[PDB]
Amino acid sequence: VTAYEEIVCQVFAAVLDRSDVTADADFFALGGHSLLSLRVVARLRALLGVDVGVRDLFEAPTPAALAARLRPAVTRRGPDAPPVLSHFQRRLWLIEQVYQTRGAYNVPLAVHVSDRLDLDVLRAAVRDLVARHEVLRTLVRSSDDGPDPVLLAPEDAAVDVAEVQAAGPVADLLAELTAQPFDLATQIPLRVRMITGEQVDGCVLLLVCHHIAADEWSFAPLLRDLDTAYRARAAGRAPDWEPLPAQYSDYAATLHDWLGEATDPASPLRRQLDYWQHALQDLPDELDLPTDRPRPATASHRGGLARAELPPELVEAVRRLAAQHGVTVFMVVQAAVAVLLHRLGAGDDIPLGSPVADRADEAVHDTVGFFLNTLVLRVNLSGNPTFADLLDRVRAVDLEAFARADAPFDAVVDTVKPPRAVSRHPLFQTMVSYQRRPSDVDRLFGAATRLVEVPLDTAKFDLEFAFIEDGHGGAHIALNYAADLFDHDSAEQLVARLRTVLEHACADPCRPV
Ligand SMILES: *P(=O)(O)OCC(C)(C)[C@@H](O)C(=O)NCCC(=O)NCCS
Repeated sequence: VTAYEEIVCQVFAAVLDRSDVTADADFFALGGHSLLSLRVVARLRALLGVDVGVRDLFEAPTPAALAARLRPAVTRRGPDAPPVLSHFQRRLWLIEQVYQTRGAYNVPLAVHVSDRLDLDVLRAAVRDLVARHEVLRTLVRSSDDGPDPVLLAPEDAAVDVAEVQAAGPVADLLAELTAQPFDLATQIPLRVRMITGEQVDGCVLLLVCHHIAADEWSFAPLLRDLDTAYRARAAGRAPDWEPLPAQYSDYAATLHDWLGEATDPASPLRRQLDYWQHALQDLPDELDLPTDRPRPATASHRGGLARAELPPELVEAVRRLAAQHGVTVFMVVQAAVAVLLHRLGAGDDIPLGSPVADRADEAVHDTVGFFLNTLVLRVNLSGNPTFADLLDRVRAVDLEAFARADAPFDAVVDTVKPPRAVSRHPLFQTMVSYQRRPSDVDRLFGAATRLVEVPLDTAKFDLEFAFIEDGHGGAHIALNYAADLFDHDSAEQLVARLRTVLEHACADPCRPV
């Protein structure tokens, strides 16, 4: 859960009165001492629901370490260790068997490069990347028991690297290349394309992963390692690499041993599932949302992307509102989405799905893989509260949920047993997420680089609101909507209405919702 990490940073900043806190910034090296250390733990006791003392601060002086401190550590298995599929990977494989996703679970990463890269050096660098990260060369094959992992040896992993020439606009070409399907039984879950043409200055480098091998937090290590391997291979050498503290299979094995069996009443899995069964009792099948078309018989996973720019002064005001009320920026956005759906007539019981990263362990905090569980965050709006009251409700709901974040979403579904439809995501149909793009990726491959956004043609749910921060200060709200249900202009209006809710909440949070 990254939310613990963000509030620790928030408290460090308020007590040291700085603007310098990263996840690895040492509290004592930052000018903190024991007198202020008690102010930090006193504030953390009030925000988080947990006992914290100077003891914890001493042994875990950074936000990332303190967050993880508040289950065994990942251990490296032997060189002959077989691959292990996490429950995350099994669920994603299962989705691709039930549905025709049309690439909805591919994730793009596109980088504008001022110089055209060398294709032979790039292909060699991708081989180094795939050799380093076993998850990038692990196939999934169907057997009578179910899906089984197949780890390709580095010499046997055929990388897919090619140059493509843009005829029309590159933006639509990026989305087209991104949506191409992976055969997970025969192709490694990574595709690399270098887009060139006379309308593009330099090239656009597009990495496409299937989510089975990468979440959005993998962007930074993917770019960092690809950059290291490219510059090394351009000088004619293999990269000088400190080996990985853990492979994805190590994390999956450690996690599954700890989780246990759902039939074991003492297992963490059963105990967390029992929390969710009670927390999701009498859950609505779906929310009454204003759509343009009824739910079709079959889900097409077609979608679009409506964007709402946020002025830097509004981004700052949302940050200050969160700090003043002791919540994260995500919690403010989550409350705003709940207000929005409430005002649209969805009722007082608003369940919103949200991805939570299981990256607290040092050995996986900055590695490549899929670590996102989906939690159902159930917001109650009865008794017409103020926005400040709602922020208190949302913090309570989120913190109780984050303490049971390891229950796999598919097990929670099978525990809650909701009425199921192939055209409707179970338990929730609106997702809210907070994302931060990599920083310091502006000078990769010895050139000038900048991330470029890919316009999705797909959607996973009815609605996904994302507060997305770029690596350099700015922020915007992206609404990924199901085209089956919503026209583009209705989505543009929805995301504009969310911005208006945020503006009103910052201006005066003491007004009822
Ligand atoms: P804080 O760490 O800034 O300041 C406390 C102190 C360094 C001034 C010091 O006087 C102190 O903590 N002494 C207590 C340490 C101690 O005796 N440990 C208990 C285990 S025997």
